[PDB]
Amino acid sequence: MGLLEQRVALVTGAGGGIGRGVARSFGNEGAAVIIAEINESTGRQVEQEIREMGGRSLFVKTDVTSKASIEAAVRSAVEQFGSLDILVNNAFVPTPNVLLEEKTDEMLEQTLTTSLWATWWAMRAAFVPMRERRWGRIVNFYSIDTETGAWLHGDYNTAKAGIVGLTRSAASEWGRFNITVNAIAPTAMGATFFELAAKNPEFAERSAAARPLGRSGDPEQDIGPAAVFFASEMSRFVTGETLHVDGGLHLPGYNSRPAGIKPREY
Amino acid sequence: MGLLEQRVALVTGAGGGIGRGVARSFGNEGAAVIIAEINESTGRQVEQEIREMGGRSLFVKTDVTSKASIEAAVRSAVEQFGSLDILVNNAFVPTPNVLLEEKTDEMLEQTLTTSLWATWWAMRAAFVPMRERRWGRIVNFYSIDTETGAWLHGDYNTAKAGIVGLTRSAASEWGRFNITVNAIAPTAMGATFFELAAKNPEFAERSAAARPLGRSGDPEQDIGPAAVFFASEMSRFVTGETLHVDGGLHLPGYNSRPAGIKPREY
Amino acid sequence: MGLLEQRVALVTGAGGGIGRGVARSFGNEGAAVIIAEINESTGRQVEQEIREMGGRSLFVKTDVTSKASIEAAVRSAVEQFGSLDILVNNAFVPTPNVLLEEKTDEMLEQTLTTSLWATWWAMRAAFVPMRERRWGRIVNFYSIDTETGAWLHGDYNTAKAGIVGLTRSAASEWGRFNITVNAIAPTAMGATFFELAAKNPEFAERSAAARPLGRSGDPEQDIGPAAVFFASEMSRFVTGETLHVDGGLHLPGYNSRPAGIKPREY
Amino acid sequence: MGLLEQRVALVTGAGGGIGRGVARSFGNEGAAVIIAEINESTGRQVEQEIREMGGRSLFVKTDVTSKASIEAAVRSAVEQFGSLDILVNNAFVPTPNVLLEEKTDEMLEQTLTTSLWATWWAMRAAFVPMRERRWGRIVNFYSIDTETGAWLHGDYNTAKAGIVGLTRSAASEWGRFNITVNAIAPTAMGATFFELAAKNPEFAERSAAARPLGRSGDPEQDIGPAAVFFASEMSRFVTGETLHVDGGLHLPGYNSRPAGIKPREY
Ligand SMILES: NC(=O)c1ccc[n+]([C@@H]2O[C@H](COP(=O)([O-])OP(=O)(O)OC[C@H]3O[C@@H](n4cnc5c(N)ncnc54)[C@H](O)[C@@H]3O)[C@@H](O)[C@H]2O)c1
Ligand SMILES: NC(=O)c1ccc[n+]([C@@H]2O[C@H](COP(=O)([O-])OP(=O)(O)OC[C@H]3O[C@@H](n4cnc5c(N)ncnc54)[C@H](O)[C@@H]3O)[C@@H](O)[C@H]2O)c1
Ligand SMILES: NC(=O)c1ccc[n+]([C@@H]2O[C@H](COP(=O)([O-])OP(=O)(O)OC[C@H]3O[C@@H](n4cnc5c(N)ncnc54)[C@H](O)[C@@H]3O)[C@@H](O)[C@H]2O)c1
Ligand SMILES: NC(=O)c1ccc[n+]([C@@H]2O[C@H](COP(=O)([O-])OP(=O)(O)OC[C@H]3O[C@@H](n4cnc5c(N)ncnc54)[C@H](O)[C@@H]3O)[C@@H](O)[C@H]2O)c1
Ligand SMILES: [Cl-]
Ligand SMILES: [Cl-]
Ligand SMILES: [Cl-]
Ligand SMILES: [Cl-]
Repeated sequence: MGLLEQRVALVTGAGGGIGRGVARSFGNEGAAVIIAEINESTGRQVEQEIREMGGRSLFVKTDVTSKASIEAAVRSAVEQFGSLDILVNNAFVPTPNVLLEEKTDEMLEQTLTTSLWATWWAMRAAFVPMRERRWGRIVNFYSIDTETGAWLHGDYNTAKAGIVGLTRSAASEWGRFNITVNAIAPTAMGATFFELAAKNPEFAERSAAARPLGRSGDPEQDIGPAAVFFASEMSRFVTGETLHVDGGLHLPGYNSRPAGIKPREY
Repeated sequence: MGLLEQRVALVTGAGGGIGRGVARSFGNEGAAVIIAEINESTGRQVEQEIREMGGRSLFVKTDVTSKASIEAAVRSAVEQFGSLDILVNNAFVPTPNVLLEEKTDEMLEQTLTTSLWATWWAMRAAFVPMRERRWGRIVNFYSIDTETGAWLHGDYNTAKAGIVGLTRSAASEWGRFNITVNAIAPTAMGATFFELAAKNPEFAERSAAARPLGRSGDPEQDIGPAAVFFASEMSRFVTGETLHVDGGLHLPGYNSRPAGIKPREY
Repeated sequence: MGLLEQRVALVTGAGGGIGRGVARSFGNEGAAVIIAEINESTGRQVEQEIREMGGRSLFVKTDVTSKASIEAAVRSAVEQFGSLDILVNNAFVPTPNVLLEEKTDEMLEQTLTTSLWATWWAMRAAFVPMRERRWGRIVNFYSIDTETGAWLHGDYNTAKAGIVGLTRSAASEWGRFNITVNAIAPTAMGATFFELAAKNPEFAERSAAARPLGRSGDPEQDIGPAAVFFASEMSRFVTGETLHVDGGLHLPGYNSRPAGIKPREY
Repeated sequence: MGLLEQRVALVTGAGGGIGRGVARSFGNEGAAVIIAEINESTGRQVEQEIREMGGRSLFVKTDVTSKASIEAAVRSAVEQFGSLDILVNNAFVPTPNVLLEEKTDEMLEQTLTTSLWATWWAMRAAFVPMRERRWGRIVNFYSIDTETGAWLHGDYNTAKAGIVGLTRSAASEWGRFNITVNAIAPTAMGATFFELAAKNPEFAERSAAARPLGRSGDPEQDIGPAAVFFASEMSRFVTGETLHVDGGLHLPGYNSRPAGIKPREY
């Protein structure tokens, strides 16, 4: 049997990258998948892809910077498929890669909204049907950058670290309802990867060689199954955890100092 | 020879609790201490305490929810004493201790403002004189609650987790200017401690027994010297770290489930 | 399809407890399971249980305190079933629960042998067939006690912490052969649990209530699937990780100070 | 007033490298320093340097692979200076830098003896006078390699990870006597550094540039003061902690794959 049969999942930002890989992976395991995506073109594409592969899916245009929009997508999951068993908080909006003192307050506010507030709003909305059914899986996304303090990502590192604190808090409190809450730090060939690869011909080589498994991540084949684990009965005794799904990159780390910045100015 | 001679420090929320203990410890090590405190009465009391003990201090009324007020306090430090070598981000405002699904968006916004934004604004303001002088020490405060996901503190846990991500980011980037950035997770007999002790006669004894060193922390004698370490040349090769200053409490943890909550409702 | 079809697993100490639960889980996912167990009676029992459920299994008497016995068990897996794709280092022997200064050198030697050396020897023996096929999954077991410094377990805590260092080293180096290496910190109802439950009639209910999910772990249903994840293609991009499979216990921790010990003696 | 006045410290392997830097730092803070070192020439050199600088010192020929030799040095500290308040377990013996599958059992046994057993024996011997006086500081040394799984160091990574488990165990239990136990992960220009620098002309510059503070560590000026912190009243409320003293290297990590090893062979 598929690992997610008779379950309903909502994946934010599922039109592309890791969210698309997770949504397709979920569809192949029997889940009804809500594609909660702001891009109507790519959201409907993934909806149709899951259906063509024999799965159940529904695109709901969703802007995770709006609490009302998130609540409406959660209501659609429950109304159209009968439950919302699985929540994946994946959507991401980049800010310019600039040094910390060059980041603006507007960048930090935008990143807090699209990462942290989006996760807060979706978790609290999904909590209601999960609590009623005494079964839930919440899969949040953070980043290895929160642990390395990666250069140029100061606002992102701050918001995604906040997501870890929220993950642990909900895991602690909501386990009494058989709702588990965990966070994945993935790396994969998503939109950022292809942007970096287009600008630097040696980027992909160095990125693959940077990690113990010596290769870059595929969203569906490499990240998908880890989300399935955390969305299924297989992780029924796991809550409050962080897991790196990154080819082992978390072991060596990576030095992200930009080329034009001297290591020592004192 | 005091460990902070000829250095200037700004401590937010230094009118009481841990901030007061840190400020007094800094004064005894020869630093000029700006008491960046919103409560005029307690802020002036600590300024005078440091002076009466032979140190240098200046109370500067500061509201860390206002970027302009923080920036004005940083200018006051440089104008009055010639530099701002050391920044301690300590100020705290509580929200109601309620279950995560009962926290309001307003509570999370307030906690993000008083903890995370306050730290962000003060770090970037203090960065300007620190960069120019190629010497800086930033000491942020987070909490063991971010690691246990402590019940009833979901907003606090989220914001203080963000502080850790911000600490690592600035440590990574600003080391090129000999600015170090570290975070302390303290426990001590502050305002929260005495409130809890007043409602529960056995609280203080159980709190001391909960940890390996078997006693409760004194702000000035137990937290103060850890702050002095991270504000001095002793920590000149330490950056991006988290240190628990808690009698060892981080080892056993603590179970924070409220008495009236059934551990299993499924 | 079963998640481990056409794969061969060797589980040390699989005659009882978590090892038995993992071996039965593996058999139900299509793996041929070598029961590498020192107790012939329980080892054969588990072999026969897996066969009666429609799986493939072979009991091989193995003493993990002997390098030659481990090497022979690895040869038995390859000779009988054609490969050795999955290694689970689970076997355990207790030492007396005594204060750290009362542990003997002999106790530390014994625990280093049964935990650390057993894992070292088995990993290096299994490496040969895994490298040959460029596919391997190694699952090591450590303990939350290594992170809390649990009282009375000082030798165990030391050896199991060593396991984490060895896990990360092999993950770092052997990823180039598509061998992944991860460690689980489980809690479940094994031999120790039932010993404690027999000596204390309220132990089970207190142990279940100590964690966010509010229930004790079943070896097969709660730990089994986490081992399956780390033994399968689902974890193909995960290596060098530690995962707590414990109902969330790692969040609150637990205070293990014995009842008769005064918390403060100074 | 020195931070270690009227205290007595025993530093293993204090004839050179970090041990020598810590011993000299301790002497300048007023401690009587026992140089527990196997090299008579360098041990006596460091003894004379501390005495020439106005400090108190005694070289005791000590081989940390021998429990009796460790016990004799502890007895000499108590007899000759009246106490043994501070223990620093620093000694190190290298094994060949070879791939994990090429390490021998003899190498793991040797590293377990010189790192782990030496620490176990010295901790339990120093415990006796520390407990009697209800005051103790134990400073153990582990390594960032335990966290990155650094290539070619598999035996060292395993033993030093064990040190962390032992550190947490003793912190948990021995705090009741006001004995704290902490572990530092340092990097500095010790014997290994100068060997690497001599074999590669660009090693030192690249090693300095690999970390946020952009410079390599000096044993006395950079590591010494962190050991003083953990050996003094300043850390009286800190126990069971790990602290990186490495210029921030723990943030980016480092990729230790050897030049001639393929990142991917599958
Ligand atoms: N790709 C990596 O290597 C990597 C590394 C670390 C962390 N992550 C994290 O994994 C998750 C996915 O990363 P990715 O690389 O696949 O991203 P991506 O850029 O490839 O896709 C992001 C998706 O989110 C959609 N989206 C943007 N704004 C939205 C909004 N308001 N509302 C709803 N949807 C919106 C986008 O249209 C897009 O489909 C993110 O949380 C990311 O931070 C990824
Ligand atoms: N005391 C503990 O056990 C403990 C535990 C974990 C974390 N912490 C953290 O340590 C730090 C201090 O804790 P505490 O218990 O001593 O707090 P406290 O409540 O005793 O003191 C807080 C100080 O902050 C001042 N303040 C409040 N709002 C302010 C504002 N806008 N602007 C300027 N000043 C303001 C207050 O007037 C007060 O003087 C906090 O960051 C706290 O989160 C403390
Ligand atoms: N059960 C828990 O809560 C828990 C908690 C933390 C860690 N662990 C770890 O999980 C693993 C299993 O724990 P468990 O509680 O199921 O143990 P258990 O005591 O129930 O089973 C141990 C098995 O190991 C076998 N064995 C003993 N010595 C052996 C030897 N030389 N050679 C081969 N087999 C031998 C035993 O005969 C037995 O079948 C262990 O590594 C343990 O340290 C368990
Ligand atoms: N230097 C670094 O960058 C670094 C990095 C990570 C960890 N460490 C750790 O810090 C500590 C010191 O490192 P280092 O580079 O200064 O080492 P080092 O090689 O420079 O000095 C080692 C000292 O130990 C002495 N010694 C060797 N065997 C001994 C024995 N049986 N008994 C007593 N003394 C003995 C040596 O004679 C020497 O004086 C070690 O524990 C090391 O693992 C250092
Ligand atoms: Cl990748
Ligand atoms: Cl306290
Ligand atoms: Cl359990
Ligand atoms: Cl260095």
